[PDB]
Amino acid sequence: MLIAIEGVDGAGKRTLVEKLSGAFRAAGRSVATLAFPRYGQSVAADIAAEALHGEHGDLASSVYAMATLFALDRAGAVHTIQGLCRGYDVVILDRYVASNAAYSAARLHENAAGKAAAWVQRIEFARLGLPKPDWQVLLAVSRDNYERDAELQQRTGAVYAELAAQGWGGRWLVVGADVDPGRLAATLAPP
Amino acid sequence: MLIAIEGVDGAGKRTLVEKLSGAFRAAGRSVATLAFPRYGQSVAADIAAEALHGEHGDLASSVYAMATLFALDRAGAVHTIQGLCRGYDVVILDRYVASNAAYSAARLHENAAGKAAAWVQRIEFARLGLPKPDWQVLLAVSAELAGERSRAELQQRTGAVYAELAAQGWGGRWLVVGADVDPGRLAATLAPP
Ligand SMILES: CCC1NC2CC[C@@H](Cl)CN2C1C(=O)NCc1ccc(N2CCC(n3cc(C)c(=O)[nH]c3=O)CC2)cc1
Repeated sequence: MLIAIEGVDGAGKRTLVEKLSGAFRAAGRSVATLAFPRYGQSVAADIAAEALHGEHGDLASSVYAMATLFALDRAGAVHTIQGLCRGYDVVILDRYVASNAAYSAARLHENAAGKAAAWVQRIEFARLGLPKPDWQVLLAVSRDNYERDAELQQRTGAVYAELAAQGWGGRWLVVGADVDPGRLAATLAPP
Repeated sequence: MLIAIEGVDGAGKRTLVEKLSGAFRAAGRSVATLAFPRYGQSVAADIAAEALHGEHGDLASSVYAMATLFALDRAGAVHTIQGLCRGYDVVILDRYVASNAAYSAARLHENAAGKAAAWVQRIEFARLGLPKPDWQVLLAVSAELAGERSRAELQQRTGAVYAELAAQGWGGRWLVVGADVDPGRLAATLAPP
């Protein structure tokens, strides 16, 4: 089972990944985790992150350029994701493809029905063959240049809610910060 | 020996690569060639090509984004270049890193001493470790464009940056030649008997 944890920067996804992995292990499942972007592990991920801190000229000013770099990072991880899915009962991704749709749409002042989210679906799932997640979990809540942009994060949160409501990329579950990890594990993979 | 053929669009680099390969082979050297970008052979190059046809939203409007895609294509080709260099006496590249510096600088209305050309050198050679060429051959051509008599244009600016890159020895030794260059004499200069 492939589970993606999604939400805006500062939502607390890493903590939820840690707590959810512990709940799955308490239920007897083997778990692997993988975080995107793969900073330190791929050139595309490193350049993209650096661009959001102001490096690399005009790169960050292009929404589709940034989205393309994050997609190329994920493309280099296809074999890794497939390997983890064959070897372990549950694979939890800290951020996945929906992050690219949410931030790209929000930067362009688009909604989940706009061109950017559809472009991400086409390039990442259809063209690059990224494994489709069984669950996308939105951690809904009330430093690089995205994180400093309060309006951007607010718009991204709204796009995320729309993506979940429209079933973008697969089945979604929406949870809050107070979600109980044990019950969530039971919902995602009933005993 | 690793040789990169450089020049503006329409200069005739592919023809020069073919003629130089024949001259090296007539001189007893084995030759392999590789063209950049590797259109049709790498995801990065294919997305770049699509953006050059107007696809992918605002991707092409970022000079550094396009330069990054061409660098990522080349990064994925290091194993190939190293293999060709182990297998053949001469490896000739139809465009290489200097293309990225020239077109990036020209698009930004910069010269060879500007930020884009230094950034290309920093990322492609110093950071990604791409093989540095033994020779970069600039196929220089007339900058006159009959369509631009209304007036420099992108191609004209790129040609000027190229001339500066060659004069300053950017990335290594350069040789500047014209379309009428004799392939045998050029081969003898690049790899003396
Ligand atoms: C042969 C086709 C043409 N002949 C002429 C003659 C005159 C003009 Cl004005 C325009 N021309 C043509 C033209 O513009 N065709 C359209 C055209 C032609 C070529 C390009 N690329 C040029 C190289 C460039 N590049 C390459 C590498 C390896 C790199 O690392 N970095 C980089 O940036 C990519 C774009 C784009 C559009």
